Amino acid sequence: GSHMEMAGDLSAGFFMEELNTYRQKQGVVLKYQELPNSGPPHDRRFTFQVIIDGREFPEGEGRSKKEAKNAAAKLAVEILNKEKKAVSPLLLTTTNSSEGLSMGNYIGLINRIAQKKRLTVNYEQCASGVHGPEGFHYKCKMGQKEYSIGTGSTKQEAKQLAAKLAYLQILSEETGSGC
Repeated sequence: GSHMEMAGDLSAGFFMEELNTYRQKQGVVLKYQELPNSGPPHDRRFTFQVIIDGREFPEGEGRSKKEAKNAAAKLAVEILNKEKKAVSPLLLTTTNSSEGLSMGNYIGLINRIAQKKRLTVNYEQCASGVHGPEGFHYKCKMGQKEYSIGTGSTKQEAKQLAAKLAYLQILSEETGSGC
């Protein structure tokens, strides 16, 4: 950790004025402590201590000189430097995140279960516009042996229900083991 041999401030700071910089970007607080000469092995080195916010307890040594204040302030920067590694699992467990609502389409997922459990997926339709107030009759087949024929009030109400009819049918289709 030794390096500078010309540091030692006497007006303002130095690596501290730098440390004091990012600490303001995180909204933390610089709290310096001091426990000089404590090494039992007659090693009267300088063991300083310094926190960043109010929950950590980092520290370092540099002997009796700037190396102490610099080591304490220097190693503090090495803190944010690190912590950049991921430590949480994969996805989070929040009950919100993006909007759920699952898929909103339907004619699309029907073609999905088709190639999934290999089946047929097509849609035909015969609008019943005889007098007018009559309605719209649609016809569609899905599965491998079922004709999802469906009728709707509007050409659009039909299509969506067209899938729903067969789609909700594959769910009810308990046949698919080999008979």
